[PDB]
Amino acid sequence: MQLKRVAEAKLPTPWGDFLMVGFEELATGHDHVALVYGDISGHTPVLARVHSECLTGDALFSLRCDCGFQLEAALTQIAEEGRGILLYHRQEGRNIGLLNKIRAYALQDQGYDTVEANHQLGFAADERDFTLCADMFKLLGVNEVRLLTNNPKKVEILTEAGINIVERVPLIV
Amino acid sequence: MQLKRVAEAKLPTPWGDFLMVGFEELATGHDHVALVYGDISGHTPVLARVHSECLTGDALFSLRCDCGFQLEAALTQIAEEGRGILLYHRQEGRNIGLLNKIRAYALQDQGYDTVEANHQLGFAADERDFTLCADMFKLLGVNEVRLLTNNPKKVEILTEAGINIVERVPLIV
Ligand SMILES: [Zn+2]
Ligand SMILES: [Zn+2]
Repeated sequence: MQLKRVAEAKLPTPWGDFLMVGFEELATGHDHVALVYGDISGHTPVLARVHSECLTGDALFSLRCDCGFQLEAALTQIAEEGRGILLYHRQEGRNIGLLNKIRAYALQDQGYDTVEANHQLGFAADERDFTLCADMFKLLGVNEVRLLTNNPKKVEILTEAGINIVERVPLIV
Repeated sequence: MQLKRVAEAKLPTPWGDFLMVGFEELATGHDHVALVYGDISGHTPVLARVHSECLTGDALFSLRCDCGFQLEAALTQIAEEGRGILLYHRQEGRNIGLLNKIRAYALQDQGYDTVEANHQLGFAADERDFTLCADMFKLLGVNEVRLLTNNPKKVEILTEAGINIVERVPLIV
């Protein structure tokens, strides 16, 4: 357990009110957030999206990735379902950080691909720790998860990270 | 000088390409970003917007503030001008942090106003350090600034922080 649940408040959006729950990394004070729509109590598996933060795509209208597009799509789909969770996993640039992400982007501007750029900068293709997501689900009292994603490989990755995924729900985009 | 300029890369948006410049706080490694549109060289004052980060408004579609609305409006206006800068000042919740911002929001959900909530949590109404913005402008070779804002008080605040503002340009919203 790398996190603690510290506060919650209302987050009104165009799709309705989500309960915003803030989590804190015990060792660093770094934050993560979960947006909970409706009543997620009960034994029924809970619909959920794991969204890793991308400042450029999520906030700065970047056209070089689909993160912002996916964020809106997931929130919309969860609200439509009427019950669900979106985890905002704050590990920018597959966990290499924003500044290194800009360095990687500069190399990509020169013809390098994301894997090549990261390698030249001294990082693996993906350095994210998804067990932080398992922590958030556990702290929210969630067991079985219906994971929103169009990539079966992501189901494998998250299951390995300790998330009990019982179904893959295509992300409507 | 609290910052150093460390990397830059292209940020394509619906309004055209911005040059994204990443800055690093020398003492913490924390990042800030500047989005530069067009050619800002020359003696002419440069149009600029200082936008303090708001995760909820900028990325999570929050309806409880206008930050996301203002972010889009400023980027649009700068691109229309053809030359300009948007500083993305990363001091969430007037510099009290996201987790404390959620705590403040919880008190606001109970009837407290932002100033009362912050005070109860042990913070002033606004703890931001805008000299970080002056640092970014200096590192970008910018002297005179035409500040995008509808609040004359903000011009006073930023001028006190060391930014040479020669004109206030209403933010078209
Ligand atoms: Zn992205
Ligand atoms: Zn805001």
